[PDB]
Amino acid sequence: LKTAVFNAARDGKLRLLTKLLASKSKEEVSSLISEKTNGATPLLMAARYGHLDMVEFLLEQCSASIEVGGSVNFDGETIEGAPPLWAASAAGHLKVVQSLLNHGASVNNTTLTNSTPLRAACFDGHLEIVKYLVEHKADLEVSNRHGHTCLMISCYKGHKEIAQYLLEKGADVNRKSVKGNTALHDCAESGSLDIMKMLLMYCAKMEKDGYGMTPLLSASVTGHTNIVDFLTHHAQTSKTERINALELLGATFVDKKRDLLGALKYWKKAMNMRYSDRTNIISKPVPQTLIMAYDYAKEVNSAEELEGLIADPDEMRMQALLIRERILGPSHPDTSYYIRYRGAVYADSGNFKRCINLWKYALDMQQSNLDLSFAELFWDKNLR
Repeated sequence: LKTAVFNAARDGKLRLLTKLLASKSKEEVSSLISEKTNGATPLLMAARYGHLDMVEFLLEQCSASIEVGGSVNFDGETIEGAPPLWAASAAGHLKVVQSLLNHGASVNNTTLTNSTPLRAACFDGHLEIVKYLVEHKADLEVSNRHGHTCLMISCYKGHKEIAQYLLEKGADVNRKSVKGNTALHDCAESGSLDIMKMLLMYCAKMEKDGYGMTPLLSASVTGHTNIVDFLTHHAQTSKTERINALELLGATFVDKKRDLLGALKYWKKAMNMRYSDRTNIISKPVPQTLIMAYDYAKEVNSAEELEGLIADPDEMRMQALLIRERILGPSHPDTSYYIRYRGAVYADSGNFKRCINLWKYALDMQQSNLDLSFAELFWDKNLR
């Protein structure tokens, strides 16, 4: 019967439920209401699926599970510890949110990952819920267990109106997550140029994160040329930051975009800057040794060495690997990742020796730089 009660509440079948409940006691209803059916409770399941009248009914009986967190499903994932207010917020149910709050639900109660209802509404961009939680004293600066903020997830998701509202309400634009991520990096990674300019209206400062990435280098890693174009013309980036960002973006064009002509265009820009001031030429750093996995290649160091690259796609592919290891280094996950992808392409074309040398090298890199495997192929930020 406790299972019939939950399934009735979960699906908003309020007629059925009131029959099963009218024949019973008042003290025994509060018990069947608070039953952990499949990790959830009736109120939580009803709030998660928007059945406004059901939850208004469940609370008229026993308003005593209103803060109990449980299990809800979103996008085929399972969220642990989510109170009802959080689930109504995550799923966009404005009036269930308004109701739960009128019944005294705690606007700050979180999931097990310390996600607030406000963060949940920011994730899928429910602007009107965001405004209501904030007008009802949501704390803008409570972040999840990784230190990722409502502002950061708004920037990462591309929600311009939400990010703007949060900033008008005094959200701190310069917060840093545990890994050193600022909202400016979320903008760089999502290609959200409008939001990035909005953050710079508040003097958001460009910083390195834990990978040593500025937001400019984040946009080069992820391939968003609108951010790279904007930030390489911004006075807060130095000449050499710009050169490296353009060379890295070229490498991204080779390995991620499979666009060799795009790659060459950014490598020429960068090579121009390297030689623009003849009194202070900025030539390529020199690595410790040549590398067998990279076919012993060497980065081009002159405009002339560049023009004789397009007809040699295989030279460009080694240029990209060298560029990425120089600028990102062995600890960034993309370095070993694109070494393995490069080996995979050589394998598919029958060059198994080249493949194996690349894969041996990427494995050595991972193991000698310790605190996306082949099996798994066969991240934090997307947490609600």
